[PDB]
Amino acid sequence: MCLKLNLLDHVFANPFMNAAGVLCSTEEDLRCMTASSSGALVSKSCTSAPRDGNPEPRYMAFPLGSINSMGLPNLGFDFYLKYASDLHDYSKKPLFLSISGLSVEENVAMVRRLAPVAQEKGVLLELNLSCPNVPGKPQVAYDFEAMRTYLQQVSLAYGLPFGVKMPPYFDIAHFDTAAAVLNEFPLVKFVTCVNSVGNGLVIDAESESVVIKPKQGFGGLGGKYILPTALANVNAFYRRCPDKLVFGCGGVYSGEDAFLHILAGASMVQVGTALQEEGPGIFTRLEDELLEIMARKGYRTLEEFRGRVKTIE
Amino acid sequence: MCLKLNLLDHVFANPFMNAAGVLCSTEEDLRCMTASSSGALVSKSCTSAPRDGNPEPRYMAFPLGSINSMGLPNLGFDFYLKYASDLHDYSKKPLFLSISGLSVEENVAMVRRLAPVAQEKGVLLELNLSCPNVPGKPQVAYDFEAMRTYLQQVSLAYGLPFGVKMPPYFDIAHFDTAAAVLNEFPLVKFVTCVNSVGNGLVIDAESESVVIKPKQGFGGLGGKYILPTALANVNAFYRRCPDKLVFGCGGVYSGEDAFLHILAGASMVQVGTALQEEGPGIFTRLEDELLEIMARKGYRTLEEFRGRVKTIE
Ligand SMILES: Cc1cc2nc3c(=O)[nH]c(=O)nc-3n(C[C@H](O)[C@H](O)[C@H](O)COP(=O)(O)O)c2cc1C
Ligand SMILES: Cc1cc2nc3c(=O)[nH]c(=O)nc-3n(C[C@H](O)[C@H](O)[C@H](O)COP(=O)(O)O)c2cc1C
Ligand SMILES: COCOc1ccc2ccc(CCc3c(C(=O)O)[nH]c(=O)[nH]c3=O)cc2c1
Ligand SMILES: COCOc1ccc2ccc(CCc3c(C(=O)O)[nH]c(=O)[nH]c3=O)cc2c1
Repeated sequence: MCLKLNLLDHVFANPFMNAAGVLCSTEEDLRCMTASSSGALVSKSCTSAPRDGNPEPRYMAFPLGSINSMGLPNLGFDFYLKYASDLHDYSKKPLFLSISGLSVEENVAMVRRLAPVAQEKGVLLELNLSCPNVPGKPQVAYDFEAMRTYLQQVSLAYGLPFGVKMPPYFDIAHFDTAAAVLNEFPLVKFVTCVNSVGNGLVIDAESESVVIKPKQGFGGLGGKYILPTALANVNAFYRRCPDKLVFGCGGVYSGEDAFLHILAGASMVQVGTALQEEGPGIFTRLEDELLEIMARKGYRTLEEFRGRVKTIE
Repeated sequence: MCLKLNLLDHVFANPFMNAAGVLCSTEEDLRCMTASSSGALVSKSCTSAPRDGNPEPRYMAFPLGSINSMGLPNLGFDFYLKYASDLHDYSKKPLFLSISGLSVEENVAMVRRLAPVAQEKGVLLELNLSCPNVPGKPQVAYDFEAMRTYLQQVSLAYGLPFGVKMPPYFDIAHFDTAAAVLNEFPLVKFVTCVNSVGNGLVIDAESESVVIKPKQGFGGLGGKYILPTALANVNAFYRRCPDKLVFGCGGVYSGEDAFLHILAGASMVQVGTALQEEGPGIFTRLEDELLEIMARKGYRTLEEFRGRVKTIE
């Protein structure tokens, strides 16, 4: 009875990892994520130069989830690269590194220099496609030319296995169009569904005011709010992309939540809001809880039920 | 103190109404809503010809909301017109008739016939833009060129003030694009944000099965999952649409949920999932609660705080 996985030519103690941006920005966060019992970790999405991100308050959590416009605060690509190559203990867990450049050019520059470290050290690229593109156009994944463009360019630049990180979609034509694009590109070996549910609005009834400062209080949503949306996307992409791995992310608080992800077709399972709110000690609970469920049903390995969600007659 | 208002040359006792879909398909349903305390009511979206809809189960509710792929079951537009025409008691409350034909032609056919009654009776048109096409192309609203056609054509054929049911958007550029489309049309006197959050997927851990039968489990989401998304859209369209009313829909379970909708700029506030789950008694509760919040804060009229959410700094 176990949680172990082998994929992307790496061995994982379990399927649990943090979500990009959560408890991963600093050498402290990273070391801590490593000391945790997560199966893997991923580094805060990075740009070429260091960033301050947006004004505070910019994250707020609630019984039902969280809202954010961090604005991509991060220590700059050089820091995350030195971490991959010099600092991270790969004997503990695989490292993923997440890049979120503000243009296609910026993203090519980084992967060119990552590629040698990716080859030698084994760190794995999660390209963040829910990244802003020219103001007045939709974020990259909502713009299927920009996405085709970004992936040709990065593929050529990097020439190695890597995954992408997708925003949620809500039409079938959007699921159909998005997977066909990703299918064109044989080096995209995993797909992470999903990023935050874009541009929600949280209002406080007592103060009659928005709760985050940037973007008139408009921001990305996660947590309990988004689980169904996250499970739909995972299962949609798992069905449409059989030569690729889907990584599940969206409202995981419990073993059960992760079990549903895995049932939908998830291979790795990421925690954002819940992790942010509960702390790295969440990972041992999640493991135990999933394992208790597997036991109740006599499941002995993840593969016994991944993607095995049933439909109705 | 009371929550009376005047919109679109009609008086409402309060700002509450069902959402299209809920408690409004049969003549029983409509007599029921008319006998409720709702300020108004809206008919199940209809097509030219009666529809059986999708295989059951096609709707499910859980503590955090609901999922549906009804597939547009309705008695057919001839029945709803007769109800508008000979049966509804206008002394009791305003009626709204919702319309969701499969083609722009199907919609042009219904509205021409609806205009003489709208003039004669005062019934209000809510065109549903979450309708087919196709498959192979996104719903009308997620497709800004079709939306402009549909509006052109209906605007030409109806020629009276009418309103529009909008799916949720998740990106600023879409909010901008969407709004500029609806602003083209001086006849679109009101917007209803939002319709269900498209294509979520609820899975049941015990049976390891999806919960609605249509579309391999995939269907629209309502309830407590969708409130901030509904509030992002009410607010977003209130700012961009200064000559239109905004109607709020999504995640209303309480006076506080309605209050938040009004703050974002809502004039009418709609209830679907809660109404489905609690019954029309909900309107007296919701009234009391909102009225209590108002009394506590020192507000006398809806106009005092509509659209008045505070941003930070
Ligand atoms: C504070 C915060 C920062 C985030 N930063 C990133 C990021 O830098 N790159 C990225 O791809 N996703 C980022 N995300 C998205 C999360 O990784 C995840 O997709 C989303 O929050 C849903 O996860 P959850 O619902 O389990 O919280 C961030 C989310 C939060 C709340
Ligand atoms: C069972 C059901 C049927 C619905 N039918 C329609 C419909 O015919 N036309 C429409 O515009 N919206 C329809 N809706 C959408 C609702 O009117 C509303 O936009 C959505 O459910 C969010 O509101 P809620 O959170 O109060 O449930 C339906 C929703 C449900 C749950
Ligand atoms: C070019 O101007 C930069 O300003 C912004 C504004 C909003 C942003 C939202 C998300 C992000 C990037 C990555 C990210 C973030 C984040 O760092 O804000 N938050 C998320 O919930 N998901 C994410 O993928 C950058 C932004 C930059
Ligand atoms: C052309 O084939 C018709 O089959 C479908 C399939 C999915 C549909 C989804 C929504 C709807 C329409 C109206 C509607 C419905 C509904 O009747 O399913 N449910 C909602 O939550 N919101 C709605 O606006 C019709 C569908 C018809």
